[PDB]
Amino acid sequence: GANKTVVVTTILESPYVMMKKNHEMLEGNERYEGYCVDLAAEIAKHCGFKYKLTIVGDGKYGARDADTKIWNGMVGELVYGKADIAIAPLTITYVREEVIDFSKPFMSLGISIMIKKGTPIESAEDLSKQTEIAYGTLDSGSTKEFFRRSKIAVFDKMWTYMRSAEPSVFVRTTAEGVARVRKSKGKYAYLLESTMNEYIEQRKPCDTMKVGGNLDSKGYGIATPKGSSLGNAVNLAVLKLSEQGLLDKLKNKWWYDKGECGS
Amino acid sequence: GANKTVVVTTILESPYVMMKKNHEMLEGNERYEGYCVDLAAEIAKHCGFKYKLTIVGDGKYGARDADTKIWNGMVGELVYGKADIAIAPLTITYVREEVIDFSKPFMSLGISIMIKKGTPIESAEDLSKQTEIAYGTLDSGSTKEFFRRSKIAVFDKMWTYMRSAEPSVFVRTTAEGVARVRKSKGKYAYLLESTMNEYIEQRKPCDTMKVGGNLDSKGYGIATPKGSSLGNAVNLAVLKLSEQGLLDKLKNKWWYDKGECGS
Ligand SMILES: O=S1(=O)NCN(C2CC2)c2ccc(O)cc21
Ligand SMILES: O=S1(=O)NCN(C2CC2)c2ccc(O)cc21
Ligand SMILES: N[C@@H](CCC(=O)O)C(=O)O
Ligand SMILES: N[C@@H](CCC(=O)O)C(=O)O
Ligand SMILES: [Cl-]
Ligand SMILES: [Cl-]
Ligand SMILES: [Cl-]
Repeated sequence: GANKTVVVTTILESPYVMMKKNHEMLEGNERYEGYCVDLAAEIAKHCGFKYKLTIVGDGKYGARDADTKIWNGMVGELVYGKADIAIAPLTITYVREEVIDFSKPFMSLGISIMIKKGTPIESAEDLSKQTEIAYGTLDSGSTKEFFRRSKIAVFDKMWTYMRSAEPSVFVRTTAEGVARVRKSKGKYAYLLESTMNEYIEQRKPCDTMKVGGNLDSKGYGIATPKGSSLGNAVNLAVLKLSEQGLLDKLKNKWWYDKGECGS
Repeated sequence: GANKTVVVTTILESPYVMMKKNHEMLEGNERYEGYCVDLAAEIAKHCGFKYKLTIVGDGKYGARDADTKIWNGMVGELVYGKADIAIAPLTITYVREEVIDFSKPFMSLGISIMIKKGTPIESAEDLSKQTEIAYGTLDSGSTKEFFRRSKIAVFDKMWTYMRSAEPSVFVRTTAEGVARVRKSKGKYAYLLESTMNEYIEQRKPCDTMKVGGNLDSKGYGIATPKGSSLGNAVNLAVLKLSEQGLLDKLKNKWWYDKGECGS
């Protein structure tokens, strides 16, 4: 048929997608800025489509309900035909790859530990061997599923603690996890992706830091409904931008060029 | 060969694929050992196929002849139907993605610099600003094509030197590049992938090292002919091995430090 505007689902997560100054008087794509906003423009240019950025209604990345088997979040938007493509920090996983298509990765990450500066923790092993410092993850995302599914001893032990901790150690947004670290005087550590960890490390008031190596190795991919014709072009577009060095420049732009914690 | 046997093309490259001690009295797949040999056994187990490891005839990774547009190396064996799958340190690239299918990556790497210890080079920009130290890459692989195609200023400069330098700064195998670094009294630096660089750095005679950050970011993927029915299962197998932590275990095994260098 005729060309249609591509519906892009994404999520309000700094610095991938953020509300612009003066958004209250702006409309459409102009309301937003950030890494994924820039990336969407580049992909659309190379692929020759027009698009509309739409923030996912429930504010979630995507998990499948154990009983109803219904997908929520951005994954759900794709699975149920509400969006044509997701351009977001959406982690490539086995269970997701089974139900949606992913491009080759446009950014790499690993699960990591965020602490308030001075917290006596240097590794996940350290966390699992004490009880004074609480720790948790984001809901409805790939980090929580990693711990839940892990057969690796240290991570299984961490999940056994987190799943039953009271009050809840899980948070609904990355921002909530960051606040909890910042406000708990070193008694909360947050498990999150190294990308978001490194970003927060560069923001005022510069009171957090990433410690230890990453617990795993994966990446974000641009996602489409299974078998979507958009897939092939978008995938080549990611590899081209990668080869051209544009993805490296975009990360530098949003993470470090305007970092708030010094040069 | 035998019916229902998957033909695997691979390449002799330590520690991915190596001839076992006393291989001359062994036969078939048992002649070989290494990271990729272990990976092939794991992939074949998950996907349920029997397979035959074959070393690529011309000992090359894969490039397209500018004149004849003919692909050589492992890429060629996939394109012209000599093999069903490549399980090897074969780099995901834009130009290759256009002609073959790649799994999601099973290992990450970047282009990196290998120098003789003591060499006064700390970066790619350093190499480009001087002319006493020669430098080159492997023929018929992705590192050479990267420099040839690059519009990034420093890399374009390096390519302008390398393509015309004489005697040829290019080498036929990784071992030959490493040997040249070791014998040139510091007057040759080798551009190779960080994985191989890191492997060599830990082996006797302990006289090489990796310097600077990586020049780019990419990975190896398991490759199949375009539209192969094997693609989907192999891809899911890679993500499953990744999430089980088996790719990390395999890396730790074949990059295991026995302390040939230092403590
Ligand atoms: O999630 S993935 O596509 N497969 C697993 N791996 C690691 C290398 C094995 C990575 C690594 C980096 C990346 O950007 C994406 C992936
Ligand atoms: O070659 S790729 O599939 N696309 C480009 N990128 C980098 C993150 C943008 C990576 C990174 C790591 C990896 O293992 C594979 C790839
Ligand atoms: N990027 C993750 C969300 C963040 C996290 O789980 O730590 C996902 O796609 O689910
Ligand atoms: N992994 C490379 C070969 C080594 C190199 O080019 O440095 C390829 O697939 O072409
Ligand atoms: Cl429309
Ligand atoms: Cl021998
Ligand atoms: Cl010329």
